[PDB]
Amino acid sequence: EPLDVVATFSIIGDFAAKVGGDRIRLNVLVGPDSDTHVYEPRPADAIALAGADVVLTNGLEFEGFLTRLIAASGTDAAVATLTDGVETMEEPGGGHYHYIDGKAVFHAGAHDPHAWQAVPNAKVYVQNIAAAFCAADAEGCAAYQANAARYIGELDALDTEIRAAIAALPQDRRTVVVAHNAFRYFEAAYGVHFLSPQGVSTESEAAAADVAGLIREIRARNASAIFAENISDTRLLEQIAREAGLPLAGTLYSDALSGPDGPASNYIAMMRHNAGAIAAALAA
Ligand SMILES: [Zn+2]
Repeated sequence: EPLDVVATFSIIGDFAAKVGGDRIRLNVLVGPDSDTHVYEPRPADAIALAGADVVLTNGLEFEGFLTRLIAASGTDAAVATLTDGVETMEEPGGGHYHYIDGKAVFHAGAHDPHAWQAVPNAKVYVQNIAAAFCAADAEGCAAYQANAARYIGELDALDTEIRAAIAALPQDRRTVVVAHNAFRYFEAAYGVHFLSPQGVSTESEAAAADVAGLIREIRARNASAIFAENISDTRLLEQIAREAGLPLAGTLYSDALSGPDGPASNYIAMMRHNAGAIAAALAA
């Protein structure tokens, strides 16, 4: 019978649907245009995990509710951390932390969790999906591994596509500003710097003491355009676009897919909506 699979949010939900095919029954907890940083599960989510065979998660404390939800669900499921094997980036500030015991240990934690904004990282996510499906359903492993290997092929072409478009840009204009500091893996991969009022997580609200400072950094970096994000309320970025004298060029997709009929209804559509929107604005 089909593998009962729950993914914590929409993007890895797309990775799951792509590897699992018709062999799985997906149930995503955090939906399109929704924010996992501040998500807080409904009793249905405990029921889903208790009824699940595999739980797919991002790890690095993206899902702050995860450990409490597993406990309330009493689930027996294999929990996959799709970050395993990704070469992960430190949070900014401060920056972030070590602390020696007998020796020096990378502290708590932070690790920037947005590893998916770099397509080579998304391949590791997909690797880790199939391994988690092979583990719970030996009979389908050859199918899982063949879907993942095919999708990883399309991911590789997406990467070539993205780097090629950013390389064609004048290097003097590589700075944009978004809602929260969610695109640092995009920068490490492809070379667009990102400014934002909010930090790595959206839990803390953006204060007025950030705007004058951010406006100054936007000028010193000659940032080219301001984007809203699909998971945040756009009003503060319109204000910043005004005071900075910069166009509000559109909406980027950070931590969630769009709905269907939307422009980022799957990951590969998502990365190309962003790369093209970023590309067009910097060329202007
Ligand atoms: Zn985020």
